[PDB]
Amino acid sequence: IFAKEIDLPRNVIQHSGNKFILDVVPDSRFPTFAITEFVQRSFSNFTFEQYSYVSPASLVGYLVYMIHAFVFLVDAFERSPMSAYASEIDASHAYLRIIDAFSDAYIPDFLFEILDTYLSHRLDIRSKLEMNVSYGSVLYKYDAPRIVAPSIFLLAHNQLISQSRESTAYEKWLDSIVIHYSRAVIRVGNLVGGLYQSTHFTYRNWFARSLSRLADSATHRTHLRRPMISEFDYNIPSVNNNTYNPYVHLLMLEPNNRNITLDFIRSLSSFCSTELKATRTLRDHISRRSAAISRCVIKGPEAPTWHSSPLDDLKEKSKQGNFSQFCEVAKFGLPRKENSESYTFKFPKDASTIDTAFYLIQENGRSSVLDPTTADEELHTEGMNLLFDPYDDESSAHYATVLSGKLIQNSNIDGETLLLPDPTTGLARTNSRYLQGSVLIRNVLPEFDQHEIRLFPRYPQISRLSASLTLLFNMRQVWIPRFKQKVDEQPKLSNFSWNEGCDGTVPSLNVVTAQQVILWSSYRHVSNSDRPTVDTVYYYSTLELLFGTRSSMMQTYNLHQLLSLH
Amino acid sequence: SGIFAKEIDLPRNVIQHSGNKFILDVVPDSRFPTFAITEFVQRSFSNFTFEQYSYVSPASLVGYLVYMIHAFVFLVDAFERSPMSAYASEIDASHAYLRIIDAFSDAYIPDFLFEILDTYLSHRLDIRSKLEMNVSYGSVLYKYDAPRIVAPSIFLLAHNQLISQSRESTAYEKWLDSIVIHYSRAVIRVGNLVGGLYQTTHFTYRNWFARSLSRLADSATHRTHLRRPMISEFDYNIPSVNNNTYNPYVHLLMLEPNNRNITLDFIRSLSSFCSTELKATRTLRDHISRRSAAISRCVIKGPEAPTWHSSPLDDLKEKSKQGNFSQFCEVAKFGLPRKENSESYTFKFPKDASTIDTAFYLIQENGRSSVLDPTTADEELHTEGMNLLFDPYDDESSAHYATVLSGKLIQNSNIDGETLLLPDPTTGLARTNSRYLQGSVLIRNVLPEFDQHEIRLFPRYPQSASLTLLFNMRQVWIPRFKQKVDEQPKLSNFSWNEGCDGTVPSLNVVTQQVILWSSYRHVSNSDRPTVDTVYYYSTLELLFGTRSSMMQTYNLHQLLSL
Amino acid sequence: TFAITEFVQRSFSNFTFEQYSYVSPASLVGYLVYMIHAFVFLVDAFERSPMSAYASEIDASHAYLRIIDAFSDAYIPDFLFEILDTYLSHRLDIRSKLEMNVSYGSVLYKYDAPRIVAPSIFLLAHNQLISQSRESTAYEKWLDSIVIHY
Amino acid sequence: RPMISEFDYNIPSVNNNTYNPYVHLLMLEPNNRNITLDFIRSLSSFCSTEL
Amino acid sequence: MSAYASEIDASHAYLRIIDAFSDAYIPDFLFEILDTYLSHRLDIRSKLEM
Amino acid sequence: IFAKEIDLPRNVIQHSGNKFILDVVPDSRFP
Repeated sequence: IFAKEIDLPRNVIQHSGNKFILDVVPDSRFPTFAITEFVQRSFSNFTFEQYSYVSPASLVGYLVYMIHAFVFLVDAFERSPMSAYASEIDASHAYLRIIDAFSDAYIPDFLFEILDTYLSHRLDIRSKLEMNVSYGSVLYKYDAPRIVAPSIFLLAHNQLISQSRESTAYEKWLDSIVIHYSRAVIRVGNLVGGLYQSTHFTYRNWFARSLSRLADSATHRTHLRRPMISEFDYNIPSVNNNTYNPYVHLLMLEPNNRNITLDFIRSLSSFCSTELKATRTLRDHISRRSAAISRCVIKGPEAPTWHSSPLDDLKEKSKQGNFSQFCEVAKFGLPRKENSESYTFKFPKDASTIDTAFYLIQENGRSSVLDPTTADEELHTEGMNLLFDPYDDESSAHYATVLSGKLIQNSNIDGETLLLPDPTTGLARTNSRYLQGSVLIRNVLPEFDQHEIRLFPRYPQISRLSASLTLLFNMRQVWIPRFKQKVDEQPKLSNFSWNEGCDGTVPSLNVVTAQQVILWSSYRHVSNSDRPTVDTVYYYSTLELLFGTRSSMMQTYNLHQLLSLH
Repeated sequence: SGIFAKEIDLPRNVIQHSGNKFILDVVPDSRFPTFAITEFVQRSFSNFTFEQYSYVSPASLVGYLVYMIHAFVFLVDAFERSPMSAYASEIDASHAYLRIIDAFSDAYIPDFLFEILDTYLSHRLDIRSKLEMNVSYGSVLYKYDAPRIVAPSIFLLAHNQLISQSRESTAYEKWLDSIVIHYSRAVIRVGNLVGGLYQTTHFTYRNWFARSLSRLADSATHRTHLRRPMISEFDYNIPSVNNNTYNPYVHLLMLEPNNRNITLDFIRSLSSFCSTELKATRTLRDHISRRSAAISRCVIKGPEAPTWHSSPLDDLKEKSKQGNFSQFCEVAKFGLPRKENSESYTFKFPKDASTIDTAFYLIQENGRSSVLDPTTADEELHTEGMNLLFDPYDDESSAHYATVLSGKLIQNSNIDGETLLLPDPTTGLARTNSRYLQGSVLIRNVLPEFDQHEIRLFPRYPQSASLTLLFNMRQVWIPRFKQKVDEQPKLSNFSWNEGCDGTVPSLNVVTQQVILWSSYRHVSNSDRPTVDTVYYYSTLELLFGTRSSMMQTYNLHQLLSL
Repeated sequence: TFAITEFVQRSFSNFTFEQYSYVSPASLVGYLVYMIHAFVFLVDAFERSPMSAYASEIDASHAYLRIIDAFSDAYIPDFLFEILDTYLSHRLDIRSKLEMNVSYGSVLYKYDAPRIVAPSIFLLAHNQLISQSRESTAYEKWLDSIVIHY
Repeated sequence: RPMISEFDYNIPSVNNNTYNPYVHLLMLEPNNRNITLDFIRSLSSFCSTEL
Repeated sequence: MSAYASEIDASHAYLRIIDAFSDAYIPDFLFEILDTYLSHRLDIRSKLEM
Repeated sequence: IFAKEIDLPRNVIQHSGNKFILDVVPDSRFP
């Protein structure tokens, strides 16, 4: 009736938002686990006599290699613009020969079940928000054990051949140096979490129990039943913060490794083609597009499968260790430290000269009840996962989600605040609210540095009603009022939530504005096109500020409780 | 379908729970449908026609069409909401008022009003398969919602004023004098609810709602019916309620025990007019069970000036004078400046300042003052503001034609942030999937609009922005330290609100400071609405997401302009 | 209630039924106790001639029609009809105007309160099975739970 | 293994003039109307699916 | 409507004359003139009316 | 080529003008 009079399609302001690239970095421990179990159940059907490099370790390293190769091809040929890590790889003829080698290398149909979840995606209404997979946000002390280096499996190939009749033959593999990171010898036992010291000890977690089968030389007579055999002469690179490129390290593109890398790629591509009946490549697959990248696994506090402690060379035979002595070395779930009492606050001698409710220094009254969660095996190895899906509530589509490695691992964040729309501002700024559920990683504790992890618990959700928190006039900071001497009325101290008894050993505040936050996320954002720094990378603690609470949430087990080792 | 699909077998190793049952109420601001209906009547009703009907006026026809919206809300509440609200339980629908309820269930309505009613249809979310949005007035408190739910009896009073000529006052001014209800000991009038008559002299200011409603009692229409008498007087009786006896379905649908003849005759007499002269063929009965996702579309707006005030009015004996916007906003208590410090309380402070650590003491040396200033009443800023258009499913501006007319709105004046509870994988999936009250404010903290409170508009921050809460989102910790601590704590991580004297907000965290009205609500129990059981949704983006479509448009009085 | 608890303790393992947010042994016992009292209300309000004063006080036509229709169409296991078949109305043969039927329209609280097991007790047990208290068990905090202020 | 949610049940307060067993046993207080309907539907679905 | 047309009352005498010249018969010649006085709204300037 | 990248139907401001009534008063000497 009033359609032509109001004429609202000709009387609106529309803006679809600014351009925003959302980076996805998969935790490669989970596809490595699936690939190792794939090779376990299929390798005896293969003929490897015409190959001097093919072993189970080499085949697992090839498939993990082709995952990282897919990531480089998406970041270099599909992301606009390409990341600063991929721009450092020169387009010279040697690099182009290796890129053409893994662009036409044959991949089995199993690995595309994982790789179809890494396809790019652009939202419908947010038509300038893009999700794509790239390692352009990767720092080594933040992401090193969650990104499985394929050079570990060449060393496992070297140990799988050796004619030794020792009991646990995978322990020389755990000694093998992978990289030098500026002053630091990082071994396989640092990245897989199977060898520590306090005398060397072996801890067999779910990742090392799976990978130890590839480097155990008790079955070396099966792998030596061939005319000609060779070993990988892998050269250990020395990098620092200024020269670390994850694509050069993961794709083995150092100048003293490019011939071995090329022979590795072509030998195992021919092996997959002739024996695994692999017919497909990555070249016709990096331009595909699907909404499966927005599915992720939400985890709580889990124990590491790594530690950053420096290991010496294994001279003797290693003993068997346990969970608690590993978590003391890995610095996970430590108790609350003791008050050293090095600083002293200035409390007045007369107590009637101040209003003591307005003075933040006690008379040594109440102590804190904040205690960290000590490392327990049932809590931190058997915790349940959540399956996130923004578009459909089907559990058959999370088969590839539990294998892929897209995850948000949240330990202590309980709330994220959304900026409410202002109808008086410009609509570009209103429709460009993209960094809402994100934390800048200046505040995020690194996992592969020598830091301590104390798990102060999230509040129990066993209340009777739902809770929320609303911020007035400014959400960017929480006000603490400072009063003048003569005020209008009595200030009521009922809205002040006190954190009684702080002594440097408990959290004093619970607000991170724009060391303290324990978070890893697959979903990231870099604020520029330069080298990723700690001031430019954001970890997304959730995607529900973007996709809503109307999205599907399903609860499941861990992958090692779902995929058995046989 | 996967090498490991049979081994892992996710359909037997996942837990699935859609969440618990949760009903989200929708209370439409019926000023905007009234603004549409008045414009429909002023183009369909000439003063040179329709002279043979005794109860049909522009005023009575607008009142009928406003009545049928509230009738639709009652029918959806009483017959489709599971269970009905306490306000609909108090109606004797089975015996005493069955004739009236059947009268407006079979009353004929023009096809214009179903453009508004198609937006009020019930809706259940897809993945949230136990979250039901439906329209209901079972959350309505009078001092929160009275001027925003336009009472149909106002237009019955306008019809009654169009009959005779008073001493020295116009039909519009005598219509603004007309008492609507006696709420407690107060006398609520049309000039309170429409906002066209304030104060020992009386003044008149036609704001955008009163300027449209003025056409139902203007001088030409009043001169038509004095010089051509046909129209009869409704014998309507004025209700007298309080907090324990108020019911919006009694007041809006005229269901008092002494108004039962009047209401039935009104419904039947204007149903006959709409079926004869307005080609109406459709009723409400087949329409209350229909479902659509149109109820989730809304209009977000910032601080706007009220088209009401709650000051007591005396009887207008003289002729009123001309008023303006600033003098009306002083009476409506909108956009008041910063209050003066009365200095009625004095804190302690040491004569020797080097006995305490001043940076950890919340009382100054009378130093830096607060730079928080309220935004005062500006006509261009508070009447001509821009609106947003929320739609969580589509991206079409043609679909928002009906949501500007519907009145489904969120009017946020000072809230800048809402915190989402993140999912805990170690709790129950029912509790994780039942995060429904995120983005709600309990109305114990919300400033009432039709009580006689004062609205000072401290501004939101000018527009990334992010805030992360650790270990507990329910409260923001303020640390109180031991004397001997491990290391010196960092003072630079504190945000100080300096110079708080009781005239500026001391805190920004709400665990009445909140200035909010929302159409989207939730009631905790099946009882009468209290201030401790009603929530106002300041947003819907915790539920639907920032991937929802947001457009930007003008006010309805700038689209349907005069 | 003693029969229903034994039916639930054999039909509900702690190793199963982990995807439901409101289902417990406690809540299931409370549901099955609720449906007995629901049957008594329906017989009183729709079959006793006339209904009792307690059933006259329920706004069955408008306000509580959704709830009454919810438990009239609620699904009940076949175990509970073994008890409900004994509660059916009966008129004597030669005493053709003496009607026996089930009704709570004679219930005084100080006479009949512990013998009519309130379903909200089991709702309180469900609520106590969620969190851990200071120094008391879930059973003892369930015994502390207030049912009503009479 | 947290999945179970909390019923937000409100405790009734009656006397001799206001006691009704069909209100107390069937949870028909004005503030318990959401809780009762969700309880009945949520356990009817469980009995129809798993029992 | 303009302020000049709003001053004409909708009483029965005025409505009788308005109904008289609303149903008065007009020859086909005068519609050749009156067809040029029809209203018009521009296409792109969709809120300019003549 | 750059149609989906620029996406100019989703990156413009459009306004068709305000309401304006243009009155025509014929010189009746000619009819």
